Formats: sequence, C-alpha cells, structure tokens
Amino acid sequence: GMAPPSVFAEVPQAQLGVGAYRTDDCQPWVLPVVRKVEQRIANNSSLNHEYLPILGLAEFRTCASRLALGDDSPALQEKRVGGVQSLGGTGALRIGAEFLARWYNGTNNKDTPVYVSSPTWENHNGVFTTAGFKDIRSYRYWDTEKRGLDLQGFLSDLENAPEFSIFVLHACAHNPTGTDPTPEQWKQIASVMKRRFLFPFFDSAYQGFASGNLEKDAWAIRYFVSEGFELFCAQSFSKNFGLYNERVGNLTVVAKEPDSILRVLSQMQKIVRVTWSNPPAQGARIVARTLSDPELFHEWTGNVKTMADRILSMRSELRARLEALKTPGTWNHITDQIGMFSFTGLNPKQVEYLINQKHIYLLPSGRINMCGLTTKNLDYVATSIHEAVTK
Amino acid sequence: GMAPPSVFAEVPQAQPVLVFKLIADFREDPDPRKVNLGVGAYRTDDCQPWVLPVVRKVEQRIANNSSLNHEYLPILGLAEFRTCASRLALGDDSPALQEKRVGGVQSLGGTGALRIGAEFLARWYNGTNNKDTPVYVSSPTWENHNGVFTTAGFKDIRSYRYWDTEKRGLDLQGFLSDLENAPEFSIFVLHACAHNPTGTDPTPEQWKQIASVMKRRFLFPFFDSAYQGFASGNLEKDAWAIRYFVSEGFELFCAQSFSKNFGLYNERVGNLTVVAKEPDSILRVLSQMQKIVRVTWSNPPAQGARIVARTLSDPELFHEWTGNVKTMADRILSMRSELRARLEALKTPGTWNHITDQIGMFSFTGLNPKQVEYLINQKHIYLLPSGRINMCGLTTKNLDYVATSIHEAVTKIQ
Repeated sequence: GMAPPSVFAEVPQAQLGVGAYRTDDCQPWVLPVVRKVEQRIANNSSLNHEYLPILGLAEFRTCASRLALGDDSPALQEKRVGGVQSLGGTGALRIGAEFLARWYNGTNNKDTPVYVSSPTWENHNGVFTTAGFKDIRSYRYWDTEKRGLDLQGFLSDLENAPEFSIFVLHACAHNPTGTDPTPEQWKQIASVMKRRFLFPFFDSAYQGFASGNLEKDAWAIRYFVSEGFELFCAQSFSKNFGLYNERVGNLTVVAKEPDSILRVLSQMQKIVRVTWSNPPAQGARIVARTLSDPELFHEWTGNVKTMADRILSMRSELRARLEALKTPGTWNHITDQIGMFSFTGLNPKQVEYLINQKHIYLLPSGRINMCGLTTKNLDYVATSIHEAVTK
Repeated sequence: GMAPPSVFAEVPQAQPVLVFKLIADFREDPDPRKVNLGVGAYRTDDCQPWVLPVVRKVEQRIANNSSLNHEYLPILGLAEFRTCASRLALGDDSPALQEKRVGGVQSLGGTGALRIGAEFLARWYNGTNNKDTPVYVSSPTWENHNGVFTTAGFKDIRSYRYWDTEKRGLDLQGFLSDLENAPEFSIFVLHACAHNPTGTDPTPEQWKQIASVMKRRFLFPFFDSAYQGFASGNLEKDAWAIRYFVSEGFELFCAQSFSKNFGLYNERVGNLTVVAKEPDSILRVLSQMQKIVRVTWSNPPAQGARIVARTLSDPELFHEWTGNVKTMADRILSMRSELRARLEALKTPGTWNHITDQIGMFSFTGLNPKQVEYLINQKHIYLLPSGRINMCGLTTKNLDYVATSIHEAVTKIQ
C-alpha cells in the first residue's frame, strides 16, 4: 500500500586505550581540591543561575589566560590579551578556527593552509575542516625509526609552508606521541615561523599535567609571546583539573596592540552566540575559585604533581622492566616521552600479539595510555611486550 | 624602524545589540521610579532572580553523593537525561516512543539544539549538502533563529506572516498563505507555545489548519520549545501542538530548552528530540549527529543535565517541580491580568485584551516607537522599540506607575 517515504530514508550510517587519568587502583580520580570547592559552591546560597556573559565568566577568563602566560607576562601588562571561555579545549579550537576562516588573511579566506602534526589528535582535522578550511596539511613530526621527533623534517615543512599558513602546535605533552621539542628546538621552530609569518595556533590541553610543573609546561607559549608573536592558545581544563564532563576551556588571544583585542572579541561574541549562546557556569566557577585563592591553588598544584609523578613512575618502571628483560630495541623514548600518552614503537602486527595473544588492548598506532598501567600489571604487560617484540 | 602590522589590523568592531545598551542605561538611571521591562529572564515580585527550590534541593543532593565522577559523558549526552527530556515533550503514552522511533541529543541549551539540528539538515536533508532549501521563520521571531540557520549554511531565509499590528494578533490568513506558497520540503521553525517575542500563539483549531497545509506540501516542522510548563503552568497543554503533529504522522525535530522552566539559564541544558517514521532511521540519524557534536563541543556538560534527569525521574521531586513551575506561570498570569485591568480602568484608548490573550513572559503591547521613546525618556520605563515587554518586570508595587505611564503615552502621543 502507498505511503510517504521518510525524509531520513537515505541518511547513511556514520562509520591501555583509556583516554583519561586513572589511579593505581584503576579508578577515575576527582581531585581533592575540586571536591572541596564543589562543596563550597553547593552551600553558597547567594549564587544564582542567570546567564553568563556571552564571552564567559570574567574571573575565569582572566585566571585562565594568566595561567598560560604567567603573572609577569608583558602582554598582560600591556593589555593585549583576551580570553573566550569555551566548551572544553574542543570548543576553544572550534571558535578560533571559525574566527580565522572569517577574518584572517583576507575576509572569508578558506584557502589558507592549516598544518597539523603527523600524527596528531584526530579531532584537529575535523574541527578545522568543519570551520570551512579546504587545505589541511600535515607537518613531519614523529620519526618512526628513531622513535623521536623528526626535527629536520618539521623545519623543512615549515620552510616550504606558504606565508601566513596556520600551524596547530601542541604546547607540551604531544598527543598522541608524548614527544615534545626541547626549548632549543622550539627556538629553531619559532625562528622559521617568525620569518615566514606563520601563525601559531597552540593547543594546550596538558599544562602542568605533563611534567608536574605548570610553569615549565607553559614555557613554549611564553617564549613565542616574548618573541612578539600574535597567537591563539586553546586551553583545556579537562585533564589538569579532571573536569572532563563540565567542558571547561579557554581561548587565549594575544595581539600586537590592545585595540585589536576589543575588535577580535566583538567578532568572537557573534560566533559564540550562534553556537552555544553563552557558556555553562559550574566548571568555570570551580576553576576560577581554585586559581584565585592562594591556598586552593597550592593544593591544586600538589594534586597535579601527584598525577604527573604517578605517570613518571609507570614510565621509569616500564622502560626498566623492558630494558632489564633484555627486550630488543632502545626504550629511552618511553622515559623521554612526556605526558599520559606514549607511542610504543610497536608495529600493527606486534599489537596483534598484544590484543589477540595476551589481551593487551591498545590502538593500531601503538599508542598506550600510561595511566592504564598499575603496580599490579606493570610486570605482566612488560613481558607481554617483551613477548611481542620477539615473536 | 617599522613594526609590521597586526594580522588583526583590519578586523572590524562588531555593532552592538540594542538590548545591552538598554540594560546599561537602565542601571545608569538614578530615578527611583525606573522600571526594567527589557529583562530576558524570570524575576520575582521583588525583582530578583529565582533559583527553583527543587533545583537547590537537587544540587545539594548532587554535592553530597561521592559516587559521582567527572569522566566524559557519551557524545550524545547523559542517557537518562535524553530519555526523560524526550518523554516530557512527547508524553509517556506517545505512539512514537512506544514504536521506538524517537531519538534525543543532549545540547547546549535550546540554542545548541537548534544549531545541531540546522547542521544536520544542511548536510543530509532534501538531498546532500543542500543549502538551498528555504527555511521559514515567524515575523517577528527570536533574534537568534536567523543567525543559527545562516551559520549552518542556509542561504535562503524567509519569513511567514505572524504578528498583525492592526489586529494586535495572529495573522492566520497570511500565515496560511505563506504556507500554501512554500516550496515542498521547506523547513518551518515553529514556536511550540509562548511565542517569543509576541506571546501570541495559534489556538488548537488554528494549529490544525497549519498542520494540514504542512502535511500536504511536505513542509518540515522544526519546533522550538523553550517554555514548556512555564507557559501555562500545565506541561501537557503546553506540549499540545508538538504531540498533535506526532499523532498526525509527521516526522519532526524539537529543540528543547530547560533554561526557563528549570531556571538553569547558565548551565546550558538543551535536548534535540527527533521523531522519524521508522525506528531504523533513528540509529543512522544519531550516528550523523555524533559527528557534528564531536567537532563542535565534543561532548556535553553534566551538571545541569544531572539535575533535570534526577528531577524528572523521581516522583516526589517531579511533583515539587511542577509546583515551582506553576508558581512562575501564575505570577505571570497575574501581572497580565492586573495590567489589563488597570489600563481599562484608566479608559485607555484601544483594545487591551491581547494583554491577557497572550501567553508567557513576553508581550507585544502594540505601543509604537514614539510611545516607546516617551516611556524611556520621560518615564524611566525601559522596553524595546518593538513594544516588547517582559511581564516579569512588573510587580505589585510598580503596576500603578506602569499602567498610568502607558496610558499617558497612548493618549498624548498619537
């Protein structure tokens, strides 16, 4: 019998692996300072739920930017810094990408190349593609054979990039390889970028998380600022505050003069208004309170160090069991790598042994999260790995 | 010597939105009689923001559960929230829920639900990447409808007749004519109830006429539902038009906001409800929704959704919330009734029953822009040049002043 066809009839179906921090117990961890501030918030009868400003909670935006840039930053003294509270680091990247696609290098120029690292966090392509960018390029970064950063490959890709190209840079704790340039390598990178007018779009999702120290982990950003770059920095508080599901992020903008900031933020407002309208309050409030209070801030830093040290511990104990197991290959990359994630150096095959032969679950890329290791399994994975590297 | 120019040197300063200018001025006003009818959120009789008692109760509960963690929610949101929200709009006994052809996507308020649904439509509706499909919005409408559909890529945004300045009412004939003349598969953004900004809604009988032309011409209903319960005090009646379309066999989208009816403005709690002809299409549609969310906000925040989900799934808290909701609706009905009564006592020229025929916190008063200027400049009564007022700016204490002032504006300025 007759009947109308659905307007969705032809919609097609879209087509150690843990991605967050876990204790040695293998549980999620609400940071102690976060639990403390949540209690304070719940018992402050004087807070309401009225809409935040479109650009977000003022105190959060100021605090977030100062964290990346440092209290003593020249750009903050000179008032040429702005911040846009966003929906996690993803939202910050998306808002920045939408801005650049409309107002950077010409008006509505979707032709500017965008360079991402090879490999990189996968949603990078997705966000910039969705903002309209036609030409997404990757730069050389991971040296599979030396199992480390291909500096010559990266610098060459920088040299051959058209002027005004946008580079997405990981501030620290590169995702997914765990391999970061040293400060001296950063200086060489900055060098080419300044010469060819390349725009730095920093992605900062692990500040503090990666080395245990917030100051250290923000150095590259601050270095670019001190060298007089204009730049965007997408900040996530998902990991270093453990507030994954409250979607707390900040887009920091650094300009050459204070006037530009006002105009840039005015256009930002328009883009936010038609995306989420204004941002949610709960996570931002927790971050702002923590960062504004010297004693909470001090506690927080201790909590972040705790996470960072546990990862360093699985890192030094893993390379060591591996080494001491006289397992074939160099493994100083496992300790030289920084952050939650490590590119093991295994091949897809080896990984097959891992998931199929001894039930170790990790990506085809060879990526593991160090937070899935415990004192209770460290031993076991170490031989399954010495295992695979061998059969 | 020379320092090369900012890459931002040519970015223009955007132009501001009037309402912000209006709020500013209001605060910069020293006259103790000043009145803000331009506010955009609920206010009590002593002009304060109101946190719902059930929300404060649930927040405490949440603070005191140690079992809760902050791990990422699924991309499409908290499952219990998505179900409860969709059931609230459609009703527990909805044929669509029983037949499993309903889907829910947690969103960043009603704005985010509209944005995600617009993005979907611009990629997969009426062909592939078809951005030419006309999108129709009411005349006038909530200022952000245009921007959201424009940014999703739609190029042909049109208006349907709606508000009739002469009748101070619904132009049903013009609406019906614009429906009749719309190209097949055009998308219509419809206000479920409490039309923003006019407060004028079709009656049930009128909705039936609207639905019959959309059915015939395969016009797509994209409902915007920001005031369920808040509107009438009655959750069922306020969902009537949505449910009627479902019962008539329509496929549709429904952008739900919990900002107003839960007073959770700043926790950005929204839901996109999807109703399809077949169960299997919901799976495919949500798979595409996931990809769109992924590159926008990645996954949604937890706090507001946890609050709504707990309230709606617990009989004692649900009953309490319906009482809080009724309180808000009742204050608004009372200001409407009190204002019209005063205008009529003063023998104010013209008809004023639109004041009580309208629904929700917003009202198109019919005042002209010259009468609006008078109220701001001479009376310290702040409202938009359209004549839009928020009924919540009215209180038992300023009512006489406002009625009297409008009466002055109407009689001395023609």
